[PDB]
Amino acid sequence: AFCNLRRCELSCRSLGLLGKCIGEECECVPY
Repeated sequence: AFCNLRRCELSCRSLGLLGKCIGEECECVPY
């Protein structure tokens, strides 16, 4: 299902990192 990138940036911000939509599922990434 089409992934929200804007939400995943601010959700991964809690960990300290950026969220990417990979295969339309979110991943907080080390970059």
